[PDB]
Amino acid sequence: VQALVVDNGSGNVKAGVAGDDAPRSVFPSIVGRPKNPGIMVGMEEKDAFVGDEAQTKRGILTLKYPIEHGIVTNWDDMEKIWHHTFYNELRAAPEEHPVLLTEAPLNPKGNRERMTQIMFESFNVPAMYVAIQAVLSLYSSGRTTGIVLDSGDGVSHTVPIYEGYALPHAIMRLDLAGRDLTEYLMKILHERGYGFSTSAEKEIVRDIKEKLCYIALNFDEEMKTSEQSSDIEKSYELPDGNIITVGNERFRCPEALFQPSFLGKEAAGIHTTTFNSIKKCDVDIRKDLYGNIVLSGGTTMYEGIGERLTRDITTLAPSTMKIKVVAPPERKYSVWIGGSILSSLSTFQQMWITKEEYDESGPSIVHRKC
Amino acid sequence: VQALVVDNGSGNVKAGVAGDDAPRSVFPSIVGRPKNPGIMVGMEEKDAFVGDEAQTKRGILTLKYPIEHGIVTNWDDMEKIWHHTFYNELRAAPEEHPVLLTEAPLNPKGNRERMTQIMFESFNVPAMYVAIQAVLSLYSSGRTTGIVLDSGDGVSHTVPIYEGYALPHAIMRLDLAGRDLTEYLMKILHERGYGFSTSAEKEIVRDIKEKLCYIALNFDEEMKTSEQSSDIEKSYELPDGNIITVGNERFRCPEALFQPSFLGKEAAGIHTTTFNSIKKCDVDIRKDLYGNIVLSGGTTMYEGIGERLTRDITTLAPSTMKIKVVAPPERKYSVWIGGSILSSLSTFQQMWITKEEYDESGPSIVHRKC
Amino acid sequence: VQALVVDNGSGNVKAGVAGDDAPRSVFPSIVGRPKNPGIMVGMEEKDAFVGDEAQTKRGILTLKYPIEHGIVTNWDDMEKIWHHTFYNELRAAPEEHPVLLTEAPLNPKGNRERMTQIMFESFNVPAMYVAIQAVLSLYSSGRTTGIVLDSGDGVSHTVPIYEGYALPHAIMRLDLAGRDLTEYLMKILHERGYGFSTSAEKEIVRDIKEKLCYIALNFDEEMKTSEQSSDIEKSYELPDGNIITVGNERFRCPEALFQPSFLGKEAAGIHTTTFNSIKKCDVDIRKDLYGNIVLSGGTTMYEGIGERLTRDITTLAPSTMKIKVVAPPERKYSVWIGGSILSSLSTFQQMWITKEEYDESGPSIVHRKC
Amino acid sequence: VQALVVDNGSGNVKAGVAGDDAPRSVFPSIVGRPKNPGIMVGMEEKDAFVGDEAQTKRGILTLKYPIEHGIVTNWDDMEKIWHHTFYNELRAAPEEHPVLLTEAPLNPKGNRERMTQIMFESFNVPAMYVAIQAVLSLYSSGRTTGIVLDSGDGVSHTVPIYEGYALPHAIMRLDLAGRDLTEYLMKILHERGYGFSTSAEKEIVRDIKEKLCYIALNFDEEMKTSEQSSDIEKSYELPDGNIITVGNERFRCPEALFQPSFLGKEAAGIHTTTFNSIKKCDVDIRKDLYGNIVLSGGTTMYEGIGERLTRDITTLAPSTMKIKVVAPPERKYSVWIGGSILSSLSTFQQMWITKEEYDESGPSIVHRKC
Amino acid sequence: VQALVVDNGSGNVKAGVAGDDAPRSVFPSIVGRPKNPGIMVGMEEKDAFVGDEAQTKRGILTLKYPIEHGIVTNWDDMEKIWHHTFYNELRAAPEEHPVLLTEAPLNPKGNRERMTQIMFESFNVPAMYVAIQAVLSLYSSGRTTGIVLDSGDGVSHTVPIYEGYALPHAIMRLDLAGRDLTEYLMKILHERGYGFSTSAEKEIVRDIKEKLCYIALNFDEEMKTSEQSSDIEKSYELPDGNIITVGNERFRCPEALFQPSFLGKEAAGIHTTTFNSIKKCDVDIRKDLYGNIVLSGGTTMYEGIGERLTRDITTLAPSTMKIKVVAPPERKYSVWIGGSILSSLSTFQQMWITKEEYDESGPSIVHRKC
Ligand SMILES: C/C1=C\[C@H](C)C[C@H](C)OC(=O)C[C@H](c2ccc(O)cc2)NC(=O)[C@@H](Cc2c(Br)[nH]c3ccccc23)N(C)C(=O)[C@H](C)NC(=O)[C@@H](C)C1
Ligand SMILES: Nc1ncnc2c1ncn2[C@@H]1O[C@H](COP(=O)(O)OP(=O)(O)O)[C@@H](O)[C@H]1O
Ligand SMILES: Nc1ncnc2c1ncn2[C@@H]1O[C@H](COP(=O)(O)OP(=O)(O)O)[C@@H](O)[C@H]1O
Ligand SMILES: Nc1ncnc2c1ncn2[C@@H]1O[C@H](COP(=O)(O)OP(=O)(O)O)[C@@H](O)[C@H]1O
Ligand SMILES: Nc1ncnc2c1ncn2[C@@H]1O[C@H](COP(=O)(O)OP(=O)(O)O)[C@@H](O)[C@H]1O
Ligand SMILES: Nc1ncnc2c1ncn2[C@@H]1O[C@H](COP(=O)(O)OP(=O)(O)O)[C@@H](O)[C@H]1O
Ligand SMILES: [Mg+2]
Ligand SMILES: [Mg+2]
Ligand SMILES: [Mg+2]
Ligand SMILES: [Mg+2]
Ligand SMILES: [Mg+2]
Repeated sequence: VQALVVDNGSGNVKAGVAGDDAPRSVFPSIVGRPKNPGIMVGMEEKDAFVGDEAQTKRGILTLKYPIEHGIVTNWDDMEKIWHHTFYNELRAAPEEHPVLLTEAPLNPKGNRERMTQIMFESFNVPAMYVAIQAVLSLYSSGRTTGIVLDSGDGVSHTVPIYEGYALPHAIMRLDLAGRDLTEYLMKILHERGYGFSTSAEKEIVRDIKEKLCYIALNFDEEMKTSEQSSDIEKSYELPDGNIITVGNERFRCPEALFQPSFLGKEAAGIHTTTFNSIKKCDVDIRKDLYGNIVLSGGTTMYEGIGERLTRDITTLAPSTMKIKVVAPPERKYSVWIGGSILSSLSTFQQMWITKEEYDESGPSIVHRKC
Repeated sequence: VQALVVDNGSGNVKAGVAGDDAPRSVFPSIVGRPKNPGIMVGMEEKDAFVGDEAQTKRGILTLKYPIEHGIVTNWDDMEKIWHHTFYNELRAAPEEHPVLLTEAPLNPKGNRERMTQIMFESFNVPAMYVAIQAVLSLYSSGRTTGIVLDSGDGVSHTVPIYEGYALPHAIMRLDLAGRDLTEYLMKILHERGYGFSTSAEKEIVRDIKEKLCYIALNFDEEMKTSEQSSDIEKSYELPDGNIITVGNERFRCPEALFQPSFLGKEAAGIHTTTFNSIKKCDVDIRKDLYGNIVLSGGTTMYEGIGERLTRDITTLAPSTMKIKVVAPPERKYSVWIGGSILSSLSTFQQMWITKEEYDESGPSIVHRKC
Repeated sequence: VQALVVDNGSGNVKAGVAGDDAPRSVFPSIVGRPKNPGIMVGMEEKDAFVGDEAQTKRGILTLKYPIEHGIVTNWDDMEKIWHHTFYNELRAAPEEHPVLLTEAPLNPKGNRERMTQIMFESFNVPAMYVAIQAVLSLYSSGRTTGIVLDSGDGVSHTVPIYEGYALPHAIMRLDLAGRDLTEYLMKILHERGYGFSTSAEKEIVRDIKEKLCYIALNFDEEMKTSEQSSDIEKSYELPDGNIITVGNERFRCPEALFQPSFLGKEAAGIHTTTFNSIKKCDVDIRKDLYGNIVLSGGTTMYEGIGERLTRDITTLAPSTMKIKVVAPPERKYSVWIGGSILSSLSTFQQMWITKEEYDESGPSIVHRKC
Repeated sequence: VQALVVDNGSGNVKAGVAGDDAPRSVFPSIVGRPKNPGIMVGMEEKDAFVGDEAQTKRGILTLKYPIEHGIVTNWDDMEKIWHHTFYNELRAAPEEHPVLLTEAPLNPKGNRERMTQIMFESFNVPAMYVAIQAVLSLYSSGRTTGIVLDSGDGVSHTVPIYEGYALPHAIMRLDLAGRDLTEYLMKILHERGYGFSTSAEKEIVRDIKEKLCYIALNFDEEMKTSEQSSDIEKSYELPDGNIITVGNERFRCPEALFQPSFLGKEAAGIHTTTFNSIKKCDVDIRKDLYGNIVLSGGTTMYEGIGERLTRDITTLAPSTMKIKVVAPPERKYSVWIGGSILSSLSTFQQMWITKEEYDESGPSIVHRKC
Repeated sequence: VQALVVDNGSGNVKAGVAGDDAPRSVFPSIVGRPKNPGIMVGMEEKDAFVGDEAQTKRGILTLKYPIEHGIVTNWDDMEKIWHHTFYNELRAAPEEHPVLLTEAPLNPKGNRERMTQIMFESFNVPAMYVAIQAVLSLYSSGRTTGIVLDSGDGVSHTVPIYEGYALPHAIMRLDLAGRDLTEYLMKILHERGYGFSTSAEKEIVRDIKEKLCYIALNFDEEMKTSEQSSDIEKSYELPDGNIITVGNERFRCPEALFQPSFLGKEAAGIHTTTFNSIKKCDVDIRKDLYGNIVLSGGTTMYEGIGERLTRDITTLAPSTMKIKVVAPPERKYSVWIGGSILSSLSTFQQMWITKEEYDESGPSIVHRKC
């Protein structure tokens, strides 16, 4: 009767037991291995730190994110992360509860198969189910129709849905996300004379990004508006104590989402992946889709994304239709909350993958029940 | 179960058995050889005096320190010194106890290899271990994080550490120490008309240094404040009975630490070796390092070093951070006490270099277990 | 019709007028200030020596490199250096010729802006242009496609190019260079009992590095091959006349390039910055890039770098492709020669920044024409 | 336009007006006071004889050298000596000319301050300047680089210089000089049955020293070579008319310079003060220093010092370097001649201490202009 | 097992066999030759009288002291004296016992060499050794540290020693002694109308000196205190029976020791030879030396020497130190007693010069074993 909800992002792990309004444990997904040798006798090594503990001391550690673009690169690392979750933070047993793992649309079969296989074989779990992040956000928004476009560090989905039915041919993933905007925010931040070559320093960047970055209404405008610089430059204060001052970098760093040309990729921006994901949907549901666009996931937390996205689509799609982007407060957790509502539904209880069914049917069954 | 702790300095040897709060035998490391021929029949020659005995009669002897800048120049002399330690003062056997020898960071391999080799082959010892002085002081300070900057007659280390892990690339040694401040205090003391050309006389100087020397808050200030001389000149009274009076020499002798330009070396002073040793450490631990700086070793006993060092770093490093130099009472022994705490730890017992392991693995193994 | 080519390195300044096959003046970039006071009456002070003159007498001087990691730390010093170039060595006037200054990729805007500003305002120059070092080396190699990875004392670039087009997102700079391998060669050389604390002595080291250092094929092999030491130890003879003998230090000093772990930085080595700089390039040009890798800059002069780099990439990248590192003879000047060929091209004459255009458009225009 | 050069030695005063190739007046610095009462009526008392006059009649007088180890013991005596110089021998006025006084390195401030003070206040002089003897010898040698090691009766300097710059930390003074070799030549001469208890007799000794003393190539050799005595014993003929014969005393008297052990002092000999004064100089200038060693001052006039010093250093310093000791003819005056060349230089005229500047700035200014 | 101790003074010969507390034979060293011809038939001529016998009849004899200032002037005479010792008074054989001869510091080699040579060749002795008088007195005083300043008729030594080690450079001999105070006491005694031109009469003087002479506390005082003469004039009664009365001569005769100016020599007095002999000793032992000064030898027997010497040194040396002159009772024999204690020591037996070693090694060996 208690469903255990773990949504594995890239660069966050949000885990809380079902029925709560906000997740218990929110900690970045990081596996630190101390680079230099330990000296002081009596210290507890704990060879590989994990999660928040390992982001409290980042000066000693070489951090490796195990998830890059929503696809596990290194399993040992992830497995260790989950272990940290269930034991050190959720404080729930593996064998007692069913758990809900979350996954990205169009994600290689390898992640499903090997993900569950690692859940049943190494951990022991009674039942399991892995749902597309996008759709889960839609439960949270509590409405039955709309595009759900989320962007987490790894991946950015656009999954349209019409009145409860999902469109498998419309789904569209772009790879511009939080970690490409940080790994970009360095290439730009060099311009000012600052420079960050190291992992720990990359996370310092990520903080800069979260605090000081906004998205311009019209970028061509603001690039001119910054010639005369008054309140645009905000002073960020490092863990060091040195005082940085970031210029244009504030609004040209997050803009990479709308123009990927900057990052160098040939993909289309967010506005043309939303709009395009619609244009693949039949001409009859476009009304509802244009109406219900729901932002989700962290990367869209930037101040003023709603306005820019709306105006931009409106420019793209015919003027007759009203475009409304619903940007709910506390959307950073939308995927998780959707995990709660979903896992708490009385009819949903039929769909869990069962310890038995896995045992007899092999790990490949995951593909059939998703 | 009794660990024997010998910390070999340059110009002191502090030896006491583990578990004591202060070392049993503290005597300068000196090998006197009487220069003139002995006459009185029945006198006991004991050709080469050692330690305190040889500093009670310094008029007959030509003293030779066997350690110059923490690196053994002449082995026979040192070997003789240790011999004096274990037999005439510690009163412990060599073969009964394990002994802990202490060494300077970035110290030529020769001193490790040949040091142990002389411990196992000529003396017979069951087990042995040689630890960096800096880190040992940090156990004594009982805190797990901070810069430990010591200066003994030979050498001055800055070894930062963060939460039990040591940073091998940060370590920084400067060669300004007690013996360069005495050998300088002569070049200055000549200015007053006094002059000391001889070894014995050099030690007289060292006494002058210990008693009458303080470190100015702001040197440029005091050089002016001494134009009108009231209480600055203190009268020191020699073994001779003649009465010296030392002028500015009091505060411009120990200042050489902060400005090496005076001694002539091109190295940076103490404040820029501390601050620089930090700047090589990652931007994430700087908080803790700036906070926990621990003075250690004799040469920092000068009255008022804390204030000057703090203000000086604070001037160097960004003003936002609080700098606190912990100058514990009885820091002259910090390295030794750290020898006690360390050697008394239950987990440490695994690390000793074993008579066997040396016998089979050759003397080179020292480098692997330090 | 005569273009004046000055490529500002860190620790060298290579200046020669266009059309020559090798640069006229090659002298280290050093600003000496004599530390002690001058005595002999009638001597010509010339307060701050510069370049080769100041490396003929390094015993009196405290040397300060004005360029650290390709980014001017202290302008007065550099300005003085150039002055020394144009007047005392190139023997060309500033106002007569256009000059070509060279710069490092991803280099803070400050160096461009202030560099030209100092060229037009203090010196007077008719026209000016500042090109990325990497690309300039590629003209010299006379081929239109390849990675150009150079390492000068300050910086090491990897700038890929495909058939005349440059990839701005692929560029990758690492900070391991000649001066980190010298400043490291001390930390290691201490191990043998030698030690160099002073600037002048650092340059002595740099000589040791240039003459006696080679790069191992497989390092793990040679670390074993040195247990039995025959021809590995080479005897270097100081300006003093004392005879040093360097051990392993020969091949473990330059290896820091391939493993930065030694220096302590968390960056990837040279092989993974080359290989990684490729992996950011589209899958279609990889053929040409893997084929045409061009070593450049001084730091790669080490005997046997070609073999190690090739085998190492080959291990990294799929075996099907042939990797060929072109290591042209006289690659130390590749950047300069590229300065000659480039500045001598008939179409290039359109791109110079003009005295006028600077006067009206402010110093910021540099960013637009590079 | 005529500079007056007085170099105050211990046991000589060499005074001549600038521009001459050799000094006008050379007379020993001695203040005789007739011990017994005068009888013959009409004799001119002139209570205290001075200089050569007082060494023509030494039987009546008790001689007191006012300079002992280059530091004025008794001022009245010296003041009287100078007076004798300017009036009775130089025949120049005090008030007409600027005068150049000479002083020993590391000499107590008292001698500078009180020396000038006695020059401006009691004598009246327009301008004055006091230069280190060592450096002045170096002008005379006309070369810009080398160790200048002089030994006058009082003091023996080693002052290295590199290409016009002086090294203040290298300077090294030893106290073995002409007067310790005479006061020693008595302790040895007693061995033969001769003995000299009185001042006048001490000067007789000094003559013996000057005429009959040479320095052995290898002392241990000659101590054996004197067992069979042929030409080693030379017969000296006193003012008395009695005929002395001096044995080994010839070469073991001046050897005290190379071994101070004989005199009893703990200082190092001349060879280790030269060689050591080098070893304190940076490793870059050692070439030039080893090359240019310049003997100077009287005490080095001994026949065959060049050979012994050279071979001895060569034994000390690495064999690769050529050691050359330049022992110019007429080196007894080197300090003076250097006084001439220096005082005659057109740029030097700026440095004189001025009657005015002294009047306003107090006598302490001497320390600032030296 | 019986050591024969002969201490040859100038004007005494103190000979007694080892182990006695006071010497057996004490007789003046005099060789009388009767001047006039003998007449009475049957008288025993014994051409040259010696010692006490020759001082019982001094009217017939012309006395010649063979020792003048501790250096044998005439050998035949001395040889005869010893002969008188061993046969007529010690009553010991030459060949049976080893003998200890005593000598003055800084004494011409001639006296050592020829002294032993006369002991082994003419007399036959099994073993021999010749020790410095000063040091021997120090055994007698039974303390291991102090200045030993003795004055016998010939010579006055100051030989400092520190804790068993002797300082060869400190030794200092002055020639003011008993025989210069007698030969002076005549020049003064003439003043009163008495006069002694002849040898025998000189010895009468010496008696006057011994009995009636004291040393003033402050001489300038007493020269005034004698204007009113009460108890100062003491009446001495000659062998003649005539009654002398000596005036000031009492205290101005022995004062010549403290002021040699009177005798005419240029040497310093006793107080400045003690104090100066200290000042040549290192600044570290001065404490002990100032403390332990030991008077010795006859000439210091004068009533009240202790007080004057102490106050006088105290005036010379810094007031902080306590000066104590130990003037042991029966110090006239101190040198001899020291001969007993020394010769009776069990370890001393190794040092004797052996009949053999002399036979093979020639007489020169004496110099090596002293
Ligand atoms: C406390 C001491 C001494 C005294 C009791 C202290 C008092 C205070 O000195 C004086 O006032 C005397 C005078 C002096 C002369 C002039 C003057 O304006 C001030 C002082 N100074 C001298 O004669 C120098 C001579 C000297 C020799 Br050689 N080479 C040297 C090298 C450099 C400097 C000087 C010298 N001098 C006394 C010595 O070195 C002796 C060997 N010093 C000592 O070992 C100890 C006992 C130190
Ligand atoms: N308050 C914020 N403002 C701006 N960006 C943010 C903020 N919080 C997080 N981010 C960005 O979003 C990322 C977190 O996304 P997340 O919700 O974890 O996606 P996922 O759950 O799919 O990993 C962070 O790494 C950061 O780049
Ligand atoms: N009380 C004091 N005041 C000032 N300086 C001191 C004092 N005690 C010792 N020193 C200086 O410190 C030195 C002792 O340093 P030490 O603790 O022995 O270092 P190490 O143990 O590394 O040799 C002495 O030689 C002296 O120069
Ligand atoms: N012959 C050589 N062998 C090995 N290393 C060399 C050699 N010559 C130069 N170097 C290294 O390369 C550096 C010179 O690089 P340089 O070509 O000046 O780069 P930049 O022009 O970017 O400064 C030197 O400082 C030295 O460290
Ligand atoms: N011809 C000579 N041979 C040997 N020694 C000499 C000779 N002439 C002088 N001396 C020694 O050198 C001393 C003179 O040194 P001097 O040049 O006066 O030095 P300073 O000028 O510093 O006093 C003399 O006292 C004597 O001891
Ligand atoms: N009682 C005395 N009072 C004063 N002076 C004395 C006394 N006895 C001896 N002397 C002096 O001391 C001398 C004896 O000295 P002595 O002890 O023989 O010295 P040494 O043994 O070296 O010859 C005598 O010649 C005399 O001048
Ligand atoms: Mg997400
Ligand atoms: Mg220490
Ligand atoms: Mg370059
Ligand atoms: Mg001289
Ligand atoms: Mg005697």
